[PDB]
Amino acid sequence: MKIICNQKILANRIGIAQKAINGKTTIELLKGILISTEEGQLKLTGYDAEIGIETYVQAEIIEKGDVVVDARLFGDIIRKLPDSFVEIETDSENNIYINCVNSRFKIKGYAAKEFPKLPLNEEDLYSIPQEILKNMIKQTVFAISQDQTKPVLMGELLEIVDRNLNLVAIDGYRLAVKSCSVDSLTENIKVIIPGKTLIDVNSLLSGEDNVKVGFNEKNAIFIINDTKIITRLLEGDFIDYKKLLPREHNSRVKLNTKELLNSIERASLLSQNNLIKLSIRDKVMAITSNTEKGNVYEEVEIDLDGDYLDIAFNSRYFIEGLKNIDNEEIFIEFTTNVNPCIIKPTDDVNYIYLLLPVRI
Amino acid sequence: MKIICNQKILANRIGIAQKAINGKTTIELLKGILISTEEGQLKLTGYDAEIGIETYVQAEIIEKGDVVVDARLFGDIIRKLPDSFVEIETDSENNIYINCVNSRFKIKGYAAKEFPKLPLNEEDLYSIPQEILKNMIKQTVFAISQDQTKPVLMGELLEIVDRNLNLVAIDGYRLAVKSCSVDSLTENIKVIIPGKTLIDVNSLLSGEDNVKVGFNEKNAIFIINDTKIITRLLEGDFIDYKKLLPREHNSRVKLNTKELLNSIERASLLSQNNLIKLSIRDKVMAITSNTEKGNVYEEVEIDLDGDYLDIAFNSRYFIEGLKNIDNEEIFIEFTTNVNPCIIKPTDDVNYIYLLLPVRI
Repeated sequence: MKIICNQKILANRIGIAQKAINGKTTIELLKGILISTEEGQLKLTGYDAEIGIETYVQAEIIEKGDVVVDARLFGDIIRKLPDSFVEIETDSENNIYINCVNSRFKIKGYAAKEFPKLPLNEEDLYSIPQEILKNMIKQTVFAISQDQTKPVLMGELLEIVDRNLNLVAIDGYRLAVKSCSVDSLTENIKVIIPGKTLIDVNSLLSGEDNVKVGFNEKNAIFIINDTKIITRLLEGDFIDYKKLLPREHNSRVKLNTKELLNSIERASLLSQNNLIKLSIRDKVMAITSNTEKGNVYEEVEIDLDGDYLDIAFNSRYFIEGLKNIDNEEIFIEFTTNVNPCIIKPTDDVNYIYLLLPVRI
Repeated sequence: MKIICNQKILANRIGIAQKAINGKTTIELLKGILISTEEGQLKLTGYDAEIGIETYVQAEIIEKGDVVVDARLFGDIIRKLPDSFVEIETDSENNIYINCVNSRFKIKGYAAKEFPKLPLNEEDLYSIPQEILKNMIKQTVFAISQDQTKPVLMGELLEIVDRNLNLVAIDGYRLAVKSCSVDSLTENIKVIIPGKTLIDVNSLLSGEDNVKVGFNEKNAIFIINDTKIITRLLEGDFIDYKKLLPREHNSRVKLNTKELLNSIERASLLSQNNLIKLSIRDKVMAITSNTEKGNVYEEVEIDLDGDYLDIAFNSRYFIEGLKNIDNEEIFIEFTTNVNPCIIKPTDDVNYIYLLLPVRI
């Protein structure tokens, strides 16, 4: 193998392939990135049982071939080289020579022979705006279970129903749902993707252009410019989340998102399970906590329709919600002090954050 | 106690007092900051056996008094309050009430009675430019011992001899010395200050104005605007470091500081005890490493006077040195492959970084 590429591009694409490398893998080779020549183009593959990534690096191909390199060492070298041309060559022992301005490295390489093939379509690929998918993941993924006895709830439900795309995260205490109507999504689909993997996907989305998405029985595939991400789907049944959305509310407040966040943050300084209390009255909502460490009384201006209410919540769950809402104002809907609240941005019909109270 | 001050100022000064709080202290009270009223001014004290800090917060004093508050809780509250007026009050149980816009906290306080008094002078105080002391600490402190069997070498030697101030760090492998002639320093002094503490001091120096410095048998004192830092001195004899400076050199190179740093950094990617080799020839210095992980050959342009040389060094010690030299170019002086090198910036007669080679 013998190729020449730009340093900045190679470093950038190594970072992308690295996302699929599992440092705790049991298969030695899978700590490596597969480099392989194609046509005016190098391909980099990172592979794990849960996630495969292929990415392209424009290159002059002097001599075709492939080799596997330790993904961490490869990245550490390329990252420190100056912004110039990088020459990469292999010998018949699979040594890798990397040359760039006044640097010459020779490191160990490994035969490509046993490197997994990546599982597909392009006709069965659908176009979604990056910004949308980005925001969908961002506004939900923090809400997945961390309970490893519930692997399914460590996934998010991605569902297309009648040209609506929905991404759903639930953990037994809160539920986050973000929707968009996308026209290209003419087929109904329901799958569960590990949230960990959706975080990786989100990191590769820029916010311009589209990501092309496809699904089979075993995998979801995301195409972002020249990058292909393949994510193993979770098998099983998702919680029937639609049944948890209240049909009615007895109270509805409107308030400034950041104002509430700041107040909960302050109130939570004392309660650090993390309890805070909301006292909904006309014109003001009080946020309080009382520990033996002290008490906090915070006030936030509200507009109220409906009943006065006192209700307790986990501050972390509340904070994690409000942190991820850039909207200036939110509505929050309530019924009784044992039922969830529902947060809805005033200027976004497409997002729900539902949260169970603490019965105390 | 009852006072009103600005939030941003109080937060800033809490950060300063916090530097003296030892979270692993065995004395419960010393996790607290002493708040105490003076005159148009609150004082905040943080205290540890090794270091005491007093700092001033402009304030309206409605009612005089003092109280001790948990330093971490106090900081966490003040930091999250809006940029407005903060009212702080105590009751006879030493509860602390903190009020600010729409926030009301009540937290535990503690009686000032048993809070240590801080050990002094002002006539015996000397003026040094902040920038100078800052650079002195920055360019040496990284070189102290980390060997806790050698507490003295975990200190730096501060010495005034004939209006020259010197700060010296040594660990048995390298020696860093930074000097300045300061005229106000009319008296000869030799003391050892823990480097950990000098790091704290450096963090409080801005780079404008002077820091006023004073010494007795037990303490050094630093006055930075309205902040007083008292640092317990280390007892014992410092290494006689002047005897380690070679009287002669057989080789002298001139080179670009960052160029060398980048090359050592690259070379060290393979050797990660951390060995690299320097091959001094005319016009070029080669930097190499060879492990079973691979080899690196780096080239750096030099001007050489004197002998050709091959010599091995610990890359970390070399890197730590070069990282802390902003000067565009350095000289490095050498004798044999078993003797130290000496790094001297081309445009700074006042700094030495000396480093022993590895005998291999």
